[PDB]
Amino acid sequence: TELDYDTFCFYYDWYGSEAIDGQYRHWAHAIAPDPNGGSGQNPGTIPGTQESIASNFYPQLGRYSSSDPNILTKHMDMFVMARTGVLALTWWNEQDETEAKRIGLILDAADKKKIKVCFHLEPYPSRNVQNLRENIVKLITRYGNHPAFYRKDGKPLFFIYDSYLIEPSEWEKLLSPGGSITIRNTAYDALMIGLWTSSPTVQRPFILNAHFDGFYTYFAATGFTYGSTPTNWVSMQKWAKENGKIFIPSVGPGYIDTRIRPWNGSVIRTRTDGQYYDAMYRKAIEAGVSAISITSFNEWHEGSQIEPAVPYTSSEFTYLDYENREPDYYLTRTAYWVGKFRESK
Ligand SMILES: OC[C@H]1CNC[C@@H](O[C@H]2O[C@H](CO)[C@@H](O)[C@H](O)[C@H]2O)[C@@H]1O
Repeated sequence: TELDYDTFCFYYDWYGSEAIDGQYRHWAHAIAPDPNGGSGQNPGTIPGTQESIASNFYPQLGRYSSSDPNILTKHMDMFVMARTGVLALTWWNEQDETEAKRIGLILDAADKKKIKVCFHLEPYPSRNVQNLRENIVKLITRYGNHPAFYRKDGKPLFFIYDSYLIEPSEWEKLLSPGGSITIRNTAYDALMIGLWTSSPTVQRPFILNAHFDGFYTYFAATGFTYGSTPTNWVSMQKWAKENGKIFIPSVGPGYIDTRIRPWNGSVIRTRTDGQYYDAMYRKAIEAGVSAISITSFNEWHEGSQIEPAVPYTSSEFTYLDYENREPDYYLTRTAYWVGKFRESK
């Protein structure tokens, strides 16, 4: 029954409904142009109707709003079922008071089930080390005293998505102890977990020169990057341990995003009734890591979700579903692997 506080599940708060938000945000979504496609593509959009949503799967909870109190209660109950102690919240620097309100709603709901919340800092517009520092300060100031705000050994933790978009010479200003705008040894110090993507020849000096406290791999699709190739995890962990870094590999139950990225079929990983998830989670446990991240709770666009899904067919699309498993199988199977992780941690 114990929640695991070193298990981080990537959570997305960007869904809307007509009733609450005035539109089906994110269930409606632009279709992405082919990066190798022509010059003047008109890929179109997915309208977020009942029949047609921007996922290859279909949520048991329907086209829900992330601000709906009833949905938040259910999501937190699902985290309890999964034994996942930390919700890693996507964060886009929206700046509007309604972002703040929603963050406040998630924190309050989480705390009722003793779930903790940390922030997943996304590549928001014009993100750089100066406004990153500004934002880290604001988040710690605004939410640091909330009982659900995550700390590891007294420290906040931030995952930094696509951290490679900012060079190490920039990162060092923020993350070196001698950095010109350093957070080290200040009230705003935190564990900063950057994204390990490619080969060790590039990633090792990146992580060292950028002064990240750790790294994660994010991608649910095996082999999409060097970092998301689980046979690499034992050597990645040995390097991390040698260099005083926290390795948080990311595990997922599958991947498919061809509703929003029709050209991206090569990245599909079928779930094969839970077999894919089992193989991946087992690999993370075997690498002897001290923490695990799960991609994802509810990234519906990318079909990596462990949130319950239902069989559904419409005139628009035949949705995938969990096959010979119940809608809540990925939640309970996550609990199973969390228990195994705890036993040998
Ligand atoms: O949370 C990290 C990462 C996970 N995958 C999606 C990334 O966002 C991008 O893709 C989604 C659709 O899956 C779009 O809605 C976003 O606008 C796009 O930036 C996200 O950064």
